[PDB]
Amino acid sequence: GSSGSSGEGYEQDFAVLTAEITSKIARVPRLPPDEKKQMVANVEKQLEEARELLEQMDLEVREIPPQSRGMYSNRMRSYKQEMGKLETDFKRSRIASGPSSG
Repeated sequence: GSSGSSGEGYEQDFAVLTAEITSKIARVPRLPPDEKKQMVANVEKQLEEARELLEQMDLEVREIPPQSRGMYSNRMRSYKQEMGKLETDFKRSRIASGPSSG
């Protein structure tokens, strides 16, 4: 026998997600109608998947002490900002019907 798994962390994951997402979001307007359709959906998942994070992270940072909360807070604000934006830039990318200059 030889199996197991134990890895903690949220920001990291999320960060990766948001990133991987943002990128894909920037690719949405640069993807075909064959990969876009799915992509526009693939982001919908990675998004919601990160949505819960902000919830868990916030639902956690709460219990966190004022001696550790450090950074987490300054970040919490950042994430949210981005996250919410991701929900926008995402739709502002799938609304691209080609090159769409401007």
